[PDB]
Amino acid sequence: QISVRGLAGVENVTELKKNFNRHLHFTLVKDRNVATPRDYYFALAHTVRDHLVGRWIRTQQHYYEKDPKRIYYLSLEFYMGRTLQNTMVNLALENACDEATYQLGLDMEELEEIEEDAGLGNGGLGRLAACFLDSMATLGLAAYGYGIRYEFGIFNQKICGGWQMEEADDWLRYGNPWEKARPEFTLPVHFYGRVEHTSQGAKWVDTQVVLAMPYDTPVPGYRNNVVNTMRLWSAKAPNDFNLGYIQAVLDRNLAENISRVLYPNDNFFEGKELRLKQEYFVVAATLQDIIRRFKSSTNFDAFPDKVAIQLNDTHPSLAIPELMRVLVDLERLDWDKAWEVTVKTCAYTNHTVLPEALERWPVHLLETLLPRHLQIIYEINQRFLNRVAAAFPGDVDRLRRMSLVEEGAVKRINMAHLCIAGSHAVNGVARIHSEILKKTIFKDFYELEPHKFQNKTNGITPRRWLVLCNPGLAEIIAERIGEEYISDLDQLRKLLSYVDDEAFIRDVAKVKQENKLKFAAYLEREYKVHINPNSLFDVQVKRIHEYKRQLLNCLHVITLYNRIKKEPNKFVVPRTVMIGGKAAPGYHMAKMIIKLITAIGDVVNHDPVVGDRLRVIFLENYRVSLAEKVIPAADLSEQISTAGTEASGTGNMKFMLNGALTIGTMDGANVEMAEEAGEENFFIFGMRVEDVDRLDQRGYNAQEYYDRIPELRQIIEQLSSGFFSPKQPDLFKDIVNMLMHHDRFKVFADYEEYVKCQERVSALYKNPREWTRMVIRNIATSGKFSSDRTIAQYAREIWGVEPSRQRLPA
Amino acid sequence: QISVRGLAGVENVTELKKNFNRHLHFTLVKDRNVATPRDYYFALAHTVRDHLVGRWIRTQQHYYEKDPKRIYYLSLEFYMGRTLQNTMVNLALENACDEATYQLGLDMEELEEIEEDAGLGNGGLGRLAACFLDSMATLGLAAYGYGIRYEFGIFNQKICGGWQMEEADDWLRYGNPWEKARPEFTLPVHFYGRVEHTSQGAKWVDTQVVLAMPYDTPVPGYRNNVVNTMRLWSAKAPNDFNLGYIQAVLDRNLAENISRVLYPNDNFFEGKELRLKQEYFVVAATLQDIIRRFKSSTNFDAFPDKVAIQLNDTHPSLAIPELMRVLVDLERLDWDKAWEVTVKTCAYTNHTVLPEALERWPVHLLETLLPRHLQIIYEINQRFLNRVAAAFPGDVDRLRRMSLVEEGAVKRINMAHLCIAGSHAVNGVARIHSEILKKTIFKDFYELEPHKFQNKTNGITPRRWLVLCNPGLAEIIAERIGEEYISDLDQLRKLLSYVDDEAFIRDVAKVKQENKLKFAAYLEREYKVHINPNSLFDVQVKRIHEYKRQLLNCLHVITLYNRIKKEPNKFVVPRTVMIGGKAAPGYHMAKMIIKLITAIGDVVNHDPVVGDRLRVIFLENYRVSLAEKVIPAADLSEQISTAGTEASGTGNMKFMLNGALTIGTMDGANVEMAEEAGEENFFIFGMRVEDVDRLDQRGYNAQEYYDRIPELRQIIEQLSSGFFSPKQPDLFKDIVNMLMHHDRFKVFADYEEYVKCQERVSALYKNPREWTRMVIRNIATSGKFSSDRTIAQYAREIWGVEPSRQRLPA
Ligand SMILES: O=c1ccn([C@@H]2O[C@H](CO)[C@@H](O)[C@H](O)[C@H]2O)c(=O)[nH]1
Ligand SMILES: O=c1ccn([C@@H]2O[C@H](CO)[C@@H](O)[C@H](O)[C@H]2O)c(=O)[nH]1
Repeated sequence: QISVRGLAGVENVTELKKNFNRHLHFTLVKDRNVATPRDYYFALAHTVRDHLVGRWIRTQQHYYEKDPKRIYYLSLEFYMGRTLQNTMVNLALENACDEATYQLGLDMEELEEIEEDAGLGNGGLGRLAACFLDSMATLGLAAYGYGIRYEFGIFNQKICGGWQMEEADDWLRYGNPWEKARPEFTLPVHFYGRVEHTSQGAKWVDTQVVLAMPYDTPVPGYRNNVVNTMRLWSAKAPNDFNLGYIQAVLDRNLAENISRVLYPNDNFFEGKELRLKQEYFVVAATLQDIIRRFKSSTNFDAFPDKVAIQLNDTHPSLAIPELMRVLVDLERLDWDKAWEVTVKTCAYTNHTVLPEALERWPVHLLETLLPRHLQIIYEINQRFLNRVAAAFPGDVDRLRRMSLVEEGAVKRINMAHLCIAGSHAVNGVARIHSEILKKTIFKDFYELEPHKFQNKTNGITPRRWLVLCNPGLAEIIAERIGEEYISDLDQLRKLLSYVDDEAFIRDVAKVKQENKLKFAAYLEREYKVHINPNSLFDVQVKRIHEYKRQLLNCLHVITLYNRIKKEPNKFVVPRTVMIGGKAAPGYHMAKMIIKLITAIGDVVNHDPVVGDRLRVIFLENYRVSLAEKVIPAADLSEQISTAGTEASGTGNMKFMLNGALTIGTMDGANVEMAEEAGEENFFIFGMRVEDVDRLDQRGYNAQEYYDRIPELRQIIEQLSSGFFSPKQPDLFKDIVNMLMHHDRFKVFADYEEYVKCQERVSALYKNPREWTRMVIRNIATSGKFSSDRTIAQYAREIWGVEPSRQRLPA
Repeated sequence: QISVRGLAGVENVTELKKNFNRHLHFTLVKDRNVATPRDYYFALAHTVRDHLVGRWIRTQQHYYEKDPKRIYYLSLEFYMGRTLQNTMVNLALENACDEATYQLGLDMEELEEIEEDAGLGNGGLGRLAACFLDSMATLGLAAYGYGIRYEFGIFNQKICGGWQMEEADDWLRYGNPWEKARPEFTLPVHFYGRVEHTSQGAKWVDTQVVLAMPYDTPVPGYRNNVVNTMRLWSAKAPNDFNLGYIQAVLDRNLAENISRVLYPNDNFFEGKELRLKQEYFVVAATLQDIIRRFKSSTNFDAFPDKVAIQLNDTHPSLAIPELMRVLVDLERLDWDKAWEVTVKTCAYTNHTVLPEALERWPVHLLETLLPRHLQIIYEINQRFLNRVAAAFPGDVDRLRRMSLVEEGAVKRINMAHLCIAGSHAVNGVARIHSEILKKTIFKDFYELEPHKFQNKTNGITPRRWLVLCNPGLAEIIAERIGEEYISDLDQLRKLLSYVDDEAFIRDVAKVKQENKLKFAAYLEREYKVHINPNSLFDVQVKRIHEYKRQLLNCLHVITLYNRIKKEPNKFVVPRTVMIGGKAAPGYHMAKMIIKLITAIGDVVNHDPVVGDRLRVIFLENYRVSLAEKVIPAADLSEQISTAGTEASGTGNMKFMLNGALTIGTMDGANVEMAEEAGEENFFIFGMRVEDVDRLDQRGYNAQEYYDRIPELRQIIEQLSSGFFSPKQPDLFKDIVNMLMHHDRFKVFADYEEYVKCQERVSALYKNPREWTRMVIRNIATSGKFSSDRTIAQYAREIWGVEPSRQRLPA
């Protein structure tokens, strides 16, 4: 049908059809008379999988022969989504499979919808890891993703009575055709025990053993025949475990619970023992695997030349003392040499400056669970603080500020401080964020070792986030400038010479309209909700958090409703306001925000005076597969975090690439986005970081805004009196109290400028031609935000390896 | 190599080789340079599996078209062993695969040894179910095996310091290529709750739900292209289960524990709640599946014409009140009609008369777990006792004896009484056993309904138990009388005309010697134990139980040792005494018996005066795969249970078929075996059932034997004084005390006759030619003990269906 989806040539189509029928028969043990759509999905998945393995085996043998430096990306989250379409796109099989299935009498899009998301992440940090794996394979790097194979990923969100309900994400119920279990490469992981000092060093003894069994998933590069590996560990009890009899067997569950479920906290640290076990489990198993592979190439001087370990946040921070443990206790290297190797091997990426999100583990937990590691951490700290003391003599407060050990009621280890001390590179994820790190929370460390601190602005993969989710747009772009932009997104700049092209303007606006119609149809079919496809699609999708200010969006929605009710017969640009995202099960305020959004919808959507001019919909169960649907459909992207709180954002980049305009604060990557497109082509509003600082020094008084803004006062009075909850009048008292008395994120302070800016958006939407021209200027300048650019920078500036676009033999 | 293993013809060998390489590459994701023997096993297993599926799909579609009466064999145990060789034998693929692997540079026997046993059973009852499935498929019956897919089967037995140690049988660690998960056919099972009475009947409400997910395993018939199904249920928690958050997800384990582990009790009832849940789980899921399949052929009058349910012991006895529940509560049939259908559908097989083995469930357990079923059981009992009262007016003690409800400290339900009341047929498993049932424990029931009581003498499959485990013997037999005996074992009678054939005598003795050499080599390679292959191989392999009298065997061994030590320079027929079998983890006496056996070995095997004349070896980890090795190697089969205790035995039949002579009591199937071969050709000794009864009436006094038999006195004095345990002199005090004061099984009473009989065995072994001629007379008359005969009798006399040897189209 379309050119970007590859060739459907006779030979391939015939061969795909026969392999489909073979899998249906031999693999699924079904015939055409009893097969369901799910059986057909699996037959297709197995057929596409076959095409991977040949390339998978030869990529890994290529790395063995050439022995390049290996990159190990350690993460507790890999937010992968669906794999089928991504695999077809990267292998140039999409049109052939589309033809093959059509000839078998099947609709491939229907089959694609049967696949479960691999929801092994919470949001931005987890999705970044997935985009990174794609880019590393596309750039021909010898890279491995290492994590945990959670039996249950992020919970499925149901909305009941306007409230969030959680249910288990049993994503493995029907099997996972993409993974290959590798029980032969099972490795032991140790917990608890005690430290014994002998004549020849320390020994960690009397430990409890949990086995780590790896499952490998292929990661295909974009049309380069490279297939890398994501290896995820699963926890297994040893066979002599607790070995009355029946109980001992049932107790195996305790060990295997380590890999059972993903902790659903986003930007919030929960100091639970099971989480700590997960963190060590991934680290201990991964490092043994790394060292094994290194020895199979004695002398650890070459270790940093052959190995890079990237820590995704502090979650795998125990890699630092674990590497020290192995080098010192097991390989018998002296401390100083081991430390040199460790530092040159490890690099750390920070993803947030929110204090409640920083990992600070109680010493008493580490003492019991990992007694040798605590000893190593203390020694690291002592030696590090001796360096600080020598650099800044007599600065006693600096010593306490920089210590890895935090004193107080309970002593804690600051894992971020551990990561900086033990890494040769520390990076933030957007220019403003990296500057904030150097100026505020890691200022002391920057002053000691300025060379360590870098920026690596985040990106997204244009494969999943353009070609896959928006084939209509990818096609009209390819018609003008060719296909090379898919692996060289900077080429999109060539589209600036089409900004006054009447044909292109019409096509861009046409693709958006089609996307909006398709998404409007999805909402009817799957959720029985009705929307006007002619309205402005105003969307905010991301995890529910106070810093992200879904509440500010809510206030605007209510302002629009109140203005309509005041002047009903006055014309307003029709809007469909869509808000979606999950709240952590124990985050009360976030759960209340979801209830507020649905409650506003219940009033607004059923007011006869409003008509089809304003609709408020809560998008249930937001996840990767849903993002691929709503993002191509959006007109307006809401990126309205309080300045200085969103480290980067990546959802922002997805919207820009897909033809939505952005309303946003000068926060995270929004700054660089506006810089690339031009500020005239972005809807920037609100306080800058400097303005937030000024307000904090003076003291934030929300009552001031309430007193001086009558439209804001009305909303607060409506919320308090029970306008949006007539049966439970005080339902939202907690929300009002927070807004009025303890709002960390200064919702009221940005309200006026936000509403004003939204008026300017509505004004531009009234002029379809000029709206679209601004859109083209956004898409054309979105090149910098490809994760291929990001990964190229990591490769050159941190890992010390060169990317390659050269094909491997097929 | 040998004719019975099929054709290895060019076309097939080439096609097997290419499919092997395809699986190694695409299925296992390996190349020849990294592949291990295990990878090669799996590639072969997948290759052979492919040949099953075509026949599997067409068998099941054949049953749909023809709509025959279906046979449902319900069992908590299916002791399957290994599947690869059995599949090759039944599909006539053994020689072709042997050739194909040889040409790939692989040894197939080495590959076969990598497969884990499917150890989903304890012993005889579990193995019977497996032989039965094989015979039902071979006889073309529309039969289904239904059970539980235990994550852990019977424990692996390690011997440490002479003591049994248990370890988890993690049989699924590397995967199971034979099974196919069927998550689409998942069914709900209900537990707990309460009973609600409405205007329109009873309702079972507020229940906890556990999901039952089926896994299907193919069961191939012997060269008839029939492939039946064994469906095993796995427990799964529902997704809203307990749905703080993390705990709710981890608590899913509680529901899924239902299918976690096989209870390791053999001939002993343990009234544990988890066991009861397992029993209902299998029954509830199975019956829904049965009814679904029946409706997809409204009127339940035809139900017994289209369905037979065979209960393997009382373990699935809840099928009776569950069928009533479904028919009465859900289908709204009147009681009397539902009862007629239930009785005509169900049949019950009893496997033991030992009182401690009978299932008697506490009413309070059933009240809480299955409140509706208890109500139905009470109603069944009331109506049944009204029939008894009408047949035997005024016989009040009969009423209490026959009641399904047993009064006492705790009220219990007698599950055996439930089974008789609710079944149209009740059978024992050997002629003597079935007679004992009618004369003793079920006398009252036999008097009420004589027509219900039948005998079905047990059998073994000659596929696994001759062709597979003893190809050498199968070949020499085939040379003379052809191949038809494999599915018509009665043809072995034709071998009687070769009893004076000098060529045949030499060949029979040659096959045995080769088997003994091969097994002697296995013991060195895998356990580093040394044995004399020229000695008489005296073997007792079976679960360790007091009734089986491994202790009587021990006493003989010690008698032989004492006689040698008394007259060292006197000639004795050299023996290798081998004893193996597992003890239930909480069966103290059985564990002590294992320790005694190893302790005797420690003294006997290292006495320089004994030399190579006497060896005592404990066979570690006895299981199906080990049985296939030791049985073809045996000269003497020990079947020495106290008369009236071994319902049938099946190990006895395996030895007879494989060229061992039998020393045994007139118990179980030994009686029919001796009848078939002639008593002159069996070594029968000891009390008959009548003699045991006489001794019980008089009172068994063990001291009498101790006082009058000096050789027995010496042994007891040796045991007591610490001769066999010098460091722990009183180690065996419990054994001695039991033997002297509370021996339920009268070990001493059979000692004299046993030792005398053993002398006659040794005498015959001195004459190789006459030993072998007696062997030929045994093998030649073993025909009756094919499970094909047994299943034919079930089919004709209980299920009301005709067996068929006709091939299905390939
Ligand atoms: O716990 C956390 C901490 C940070 N981030 C996000 O990481 C993304 C990738 O770097 C950033 O784009 C985003 O600003 C940040 O909140 C998370 O998603 N979870
Ligand atoms: O709990 C039990 C009860 C009986 N049997 C055995 O069943 C076999 C098959 O019918 C018989 O051959 C054997 O005599 C009996 O002990 C068991 O193996 N377990």
